[PDB]
Amino acid sequence: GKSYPTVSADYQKAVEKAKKKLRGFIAEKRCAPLMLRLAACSAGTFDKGTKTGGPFGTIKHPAELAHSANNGLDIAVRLLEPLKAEFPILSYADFYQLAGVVAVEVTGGPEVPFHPGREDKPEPPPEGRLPDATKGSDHLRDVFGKAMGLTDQDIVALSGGHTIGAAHKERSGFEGPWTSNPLIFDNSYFTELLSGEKEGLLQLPSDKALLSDPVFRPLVDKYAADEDAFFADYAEAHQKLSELGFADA
Amino acid sequence: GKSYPTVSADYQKAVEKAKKKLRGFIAEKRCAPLMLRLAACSAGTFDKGTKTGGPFGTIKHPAELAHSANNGLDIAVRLLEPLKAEFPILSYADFYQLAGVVAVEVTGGPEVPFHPGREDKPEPPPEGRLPDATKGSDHLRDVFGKAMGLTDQDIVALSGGHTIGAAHKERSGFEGPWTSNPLIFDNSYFTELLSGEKEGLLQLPSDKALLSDPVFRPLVDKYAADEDAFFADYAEAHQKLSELGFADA
Ligand code: HEM
Ligand code: HEM
Ligand SMILES: [K+]
Ligand SMILES: [K+]
Repeated sequence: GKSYPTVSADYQKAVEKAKKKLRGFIAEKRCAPLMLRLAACSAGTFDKGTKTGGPFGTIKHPAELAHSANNGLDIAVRLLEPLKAEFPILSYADFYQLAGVVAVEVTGGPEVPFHPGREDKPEPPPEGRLPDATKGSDHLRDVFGKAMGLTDQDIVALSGGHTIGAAHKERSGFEGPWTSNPLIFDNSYFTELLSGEKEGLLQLPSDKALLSDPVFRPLVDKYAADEDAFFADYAEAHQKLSELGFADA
Repeated sequence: GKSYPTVSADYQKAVEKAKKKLRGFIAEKRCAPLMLRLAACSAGTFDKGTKTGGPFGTIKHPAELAHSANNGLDIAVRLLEPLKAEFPILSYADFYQLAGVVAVEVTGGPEVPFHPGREDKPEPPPEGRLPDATKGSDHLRDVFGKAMGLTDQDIVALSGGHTIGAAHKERSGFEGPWTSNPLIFDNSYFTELLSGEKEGLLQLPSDKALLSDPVFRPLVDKYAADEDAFFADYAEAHQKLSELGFADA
């Protein structure tokens, strides 16, 4: 259902150059998980009914950075600003989604397709649309399904984004990595979720919700057994998330 | 641009009976200004672009009552609940707008036309759509015009709703009546606004903004000189406000 806009050759050349610069920067700075979180938090505010929010550059605004679910994302924005300044032709919206795609690639994940053309919008969405880590399956469906318009498959695959990174007690309050290799994009999130709590590792109530739901659980099992299947479904879901409200809602 | 819904004869009979009961109750309780504020605060959250918010009964929800601009409105809702219970067939949305229309009538104001059929909606709008008393004309146009879809004339006439009632230092922080006769609906709001600050009386910065704007000021002058003209424009504006998002946005 997507009809992608035309951008100039110069715009396309900037996308390609920025992609390379983002690879080197993100790898050197060890900030792939923070950048994936920035991209997801940016996109996840989309509401299909009103066609408001979504990946349109608003996360750089102090008002959106101040949302409790976005604690620490001011660091991500600050980290990217010098590189963004080398690409004035690119929208912030495109730049942040490109950073998210690169974060997945540089950690060894799938190559998520990227299409340019998002425009920077003036007004941030209201606070409270991002998912609550303390809630369960009904809540996940309210946020990813009723608001964003994504599928149950997308919910499980995207939850696998937690295969990289960690929570911080000073940000959310939760603490620690989901996996033993938090800079490696693999299916270990699902294998750890299945094996139960392990010292040093994290499971949010929202992660655990996937285990007890009749639709989510078979997907968790599938992804734990088959990393290729996880990668395929992940790439599909990340692309959709990154394009919410864009080139047709 | 309105196409009003059909309601049953029993619904119409309840509207008429509730109107009478609201007259007696509001007059006896001396709460007309509080009820006019309840109706206006309910309706003023409408956003024409997204077709969200508006006079759809959500003001009774704890979450909307908790909005800072709605301080004290929990009292208004509590006051009306026993009477509302005598009319189970009526929507809360209709009931609160009817209370606002009656508040104006019983204090001697114009007879604002009323059409039933608003449905009670499940979700309150986000906080922050109601006007800020410390701001000026640009802000008033953003809220009443860009969001609600009302005219400059409507802004000045509706500001005259302050001809009844008072601010409270424990609610907004502002304090006192706009007029010497705060239970009498007349054009004195405009005459006091023009005459400058008077001890015992209140002018918000948002009221004062009407004085210096090239479009608003001639209307203030007109209403101060001609109460009949004020009543006509007020009735038109109140009707529009009470029907935002209803029977065609
Ligand atoms: C499914 C609902 C989700 C919930 C409830 C949730 C919640 C959280 C929480 C509480 C944190 C910890 C923040 C901190 O304390 O630093 C976090 C981190 C993170 N999230 Fe999610 N999230 C969800 C979905 C997603 C999605 C869809 C993605 C991307 C596909 C994602 C990517 C990440 C990453 C990469 C981190 C680590 C950040 C870092 O290492 O600094 N999350 N998430
Ligand atoms: C134009 C932008 C407006 C602003 C900035 C504004 C602001 C305020 C504030 C700060 C208060 C004091 C609340 C308190 O401390 O108790 C108040 C009270 C009140 N407002 Fe407005 N208001 C506006 C428009 C309206 C409109 C359109 C109406 C109805 C037509 C209205 C009707 C009232 C009434 C009747 C009161 C008195 C409530 C009482 O006596 O308890 N206002 N308003
Ligand atoms: K991992
Ligand atoms: K008066």
